[PDB]
Amino acid sequence: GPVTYTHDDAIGVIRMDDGKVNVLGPTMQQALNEAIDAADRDNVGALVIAGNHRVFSGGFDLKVLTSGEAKPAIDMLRGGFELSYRLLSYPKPVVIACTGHAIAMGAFLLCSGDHRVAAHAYNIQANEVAIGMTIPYAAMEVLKLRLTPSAYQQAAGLAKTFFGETALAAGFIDEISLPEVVLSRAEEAAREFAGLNQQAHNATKLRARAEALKAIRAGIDGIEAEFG
Amino acid sequence: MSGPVTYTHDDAIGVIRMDDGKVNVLGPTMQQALNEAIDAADRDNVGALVIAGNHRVFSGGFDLKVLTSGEAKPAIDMLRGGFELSYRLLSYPKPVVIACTGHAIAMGAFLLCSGDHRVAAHAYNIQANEVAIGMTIPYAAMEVLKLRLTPSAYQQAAGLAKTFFGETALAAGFIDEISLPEVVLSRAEEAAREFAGLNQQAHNATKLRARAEALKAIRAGIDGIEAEFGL
Amino acid sequence: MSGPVTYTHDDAIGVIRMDDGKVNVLGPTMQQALNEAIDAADRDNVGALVIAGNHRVFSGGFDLKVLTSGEAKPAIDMLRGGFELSYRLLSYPKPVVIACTGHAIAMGAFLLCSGDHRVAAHAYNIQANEVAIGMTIPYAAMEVLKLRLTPSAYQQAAGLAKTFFGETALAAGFIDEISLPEVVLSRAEEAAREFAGLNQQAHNATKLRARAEALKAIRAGIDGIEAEFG
Repeated sequence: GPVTYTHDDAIGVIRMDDGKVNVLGPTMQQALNEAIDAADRDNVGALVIAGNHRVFSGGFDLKVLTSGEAKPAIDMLRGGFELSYRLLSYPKPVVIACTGHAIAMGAFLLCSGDHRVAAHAYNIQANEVAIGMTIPYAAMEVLKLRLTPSAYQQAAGLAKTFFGETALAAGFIDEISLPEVVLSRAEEAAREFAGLNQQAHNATKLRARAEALKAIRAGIDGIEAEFG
Repeated sequence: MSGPVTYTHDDAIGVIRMDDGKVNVLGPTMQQALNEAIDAADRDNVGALVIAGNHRVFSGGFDLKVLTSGEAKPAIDMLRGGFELSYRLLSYPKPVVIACTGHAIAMGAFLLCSGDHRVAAHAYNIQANEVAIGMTIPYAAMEVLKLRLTPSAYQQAAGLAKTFFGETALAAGFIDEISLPEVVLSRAEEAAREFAGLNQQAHNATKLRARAEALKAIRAGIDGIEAEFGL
Repeated sequence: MSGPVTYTHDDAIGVIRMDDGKVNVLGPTMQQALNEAIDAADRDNVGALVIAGNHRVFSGGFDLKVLTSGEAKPAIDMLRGGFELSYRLLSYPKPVVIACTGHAIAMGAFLLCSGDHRVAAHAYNIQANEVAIGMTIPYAAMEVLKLRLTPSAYQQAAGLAKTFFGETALAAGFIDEISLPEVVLSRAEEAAREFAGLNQQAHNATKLRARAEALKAIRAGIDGIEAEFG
């Protein structure tokens, strides 16, 4: 499978590896939702999402997006932004182990966790405008939730690439570690966050995100308009 | 036994220094003394106002015993008066400088974020610790944090009870300036004397345009204090 | 003598340079010359647009003589035309690069905040000095400031007339890149050429999604300009 799920009495860990660049297509999206389903059933104290040794995620399957029937593309875009909503509204602390580059939907997923760890050399970019695509509204709201006002303008309108210290200052990540310890740090942070009071964490995080979550929902409902 | 606030002033600034001999808890006595000191600064028509803590802390926040035990009315009245003070400082017609002379925890941090310019030292921990101790951050406090913190720091400070100090507190938007611990107070007074040179009328008008929506949301949070306890 | 604005272009970018021989006040002449220069860039359909100041400033802001004395109409018309320029640049369908070639004060700073990418040098003061000289920042300008500054920088820039320079201006959101003074303009041109390589239709659509709410509020501030004078 393209997703591995492991857990203990404290945390759950969901690791993406399709042997390539972790495209968020239907297979990968289904595997992720099934993994989060398990962590829901297992009632983990916190949850880690990690990529592979090559990338965090290169984003949506560009073949689906650029050719063929609109319905597969619509469903891929919807399921991807629904995952973001699911993570941004997750009742447990969510830690992202950005184990490689995070591009476009990979970057929006990166911005869907409570704490995000990457290494200095990992490029983070919403490259839509550079490849001829308009960033969907649901994606804009996720970016607006995390980036500084000025980084938001450059990331979206200019397809700007961030890495390490500039990604940290921009609000794309929360912590920098060495590449070989990105995952262990994320697991370690997840354990710390599992020690927070779960009920107060969920109530407070939803207070910090309620308006953004509603706008993300309207963006998901309006996905068809993004195709015309 | 004497009051927990010292007020001094000259022809330019007023200085309000909290010291209850402990951690400057923001209980009924401290709130009353603070409001009385600000009343004095209003009457004296100071050009700017400094709020400072003591040797140990800026403020450790509300009295946790009142919050976790007993009748809701003492708890409700304490939270309301605390967030009312934040409203008062955030809408003060003169520039307000915070001399963060120690750690600022929970309501200590929300008060910290209620002044126009905030000076702290490298080792002073700044944290809204509510989530770590089983409390949901009130709406009035959420609005204060959102007014000043960067988007990502707001998320971590509130949802993860993250602790900030010095350069990371500066980067987060919890403070505006770092000084050595022994010059935090003199630096804050210096800034206050500079800010008193601003045009007061334009300062008040402009700061209120910069805060109108947040203040209204802070007012709504103060009115809904009962909802934070379950009515 | 000459006009206060120079417009030149090639097949990729256009460059607009402000130089009234002083501090580039955004009075009626400069504003008209600016709008005419942007009109030319529109006709030429440039891929990206550079706005630059002179060797002394980016711009010192509005004409204070117009603002502080005489009939209200010249002042109102000046304020409106200045914020209309910010609206025009913030909603420009091409990438706009600001070559901040000197200090940028008050409306100069608000204009600086109207481009997509902002290049300055370390020594250049960026400041909305309104409160220090007795003026309330108009609503339209606050919306421009709020679009770009971090929440805390916003509070200090507006309420405290805080001055920003280099790394502090960069961290605040007043600029996006720092260059040595003699390369501010050429670096801005280089960046503008890169940005012309973006997909124009996606850049315009995406930037308007990032700004729609602020632009609506800037329009309301422009409609309410008379209320700023009473």
